[PDB]
Amino acid sequence: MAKSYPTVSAEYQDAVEKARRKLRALIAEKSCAPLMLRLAWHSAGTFDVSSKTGGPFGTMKNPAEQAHGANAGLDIAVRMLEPVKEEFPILSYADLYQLAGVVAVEVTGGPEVPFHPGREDKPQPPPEGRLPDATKGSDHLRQVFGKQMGLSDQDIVALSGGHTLGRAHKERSGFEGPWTRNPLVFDNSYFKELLSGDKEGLLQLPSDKALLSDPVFRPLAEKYAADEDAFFDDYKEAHLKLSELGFADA
Ligand code: HEM
Ligand SMILES: O=C1O[C@H]([C@@H](O)CO)C(O)=C1O
Ligand code: NA
Repeated sequence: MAKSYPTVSAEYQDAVEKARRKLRALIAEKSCAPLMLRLAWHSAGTFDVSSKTGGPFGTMKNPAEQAHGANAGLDIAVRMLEPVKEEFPILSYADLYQLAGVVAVEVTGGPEVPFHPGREDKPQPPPEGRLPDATKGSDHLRQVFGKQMGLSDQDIVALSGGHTLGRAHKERSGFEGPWTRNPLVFDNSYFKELLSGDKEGLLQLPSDKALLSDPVFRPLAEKYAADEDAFFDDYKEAHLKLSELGFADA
């Protein structure tokens, strides 16, 4: 669980701060914060703690990973971000993509996810099929987030709140529509729509519904719906862990 973060060079650090700034401008301009978060999440979410494979190590650069069914459309984000790597080539893709996720959350008014640089680009994309299945239930969530990634139940519910940004695209996952009425605003609305039941014009996956059906997940969703501050804190925490799965372990 413990971390021993590398001190990157002053050149590297400067590249990071300059990247963050370009990312803010880009993401706000193009209104692509949700897709950037999905990029960061899918880059990180392949981690498997038993084998020490996968995780946020730049492999989404490889068109092979971009070809996984779970990752349909991330090739747009990868292309979108390439001019940032071109201006700051010292940065690793792994850092670049995780930073873009952190910036995505910030630009939409979300909490400040700390960021520690130094991730190295690994050569080997992990095996496809580790990211969650939207049709499966609470026990699948714990398989992917817990047994694989190594995150907690609280993490599962908080991270699901990321669907407060963006929407499904038929051509990408086969689902359609947003979870909230403000897909460019990072807030706790996702839990409130969930707890409100299905309604016209808003998407809920079965993976979302599994939060209202489990004794641990449901109180957490209730708590996040009532108290955006506690949602922000727990999301900040989980997103930080997610972004550093397998990285700089002590
Ligand atoms: C149970 C876990 C999850 C499932 C089953 C799931 C599934 C999906 C699916 C099917 C889409 C549709 C993509 C499309 O068609 O455009 C989507 C989009 C998205 N996912 Fe999730 N996801 C999960 C967890 C997460 C997490 C942990 C995050 C970030 C913290 C996240 C952030 C997003 C975002 C921001 C989008 C919107 C992308 C856009 O608007 O272009 N998801 N997700
Ligand atoms: O989040 C997203 O941003 C882009 C587009 O909407 C704006 O560039 C993409 O297609 C989304 O899913
Ligand atoms: Na929202």
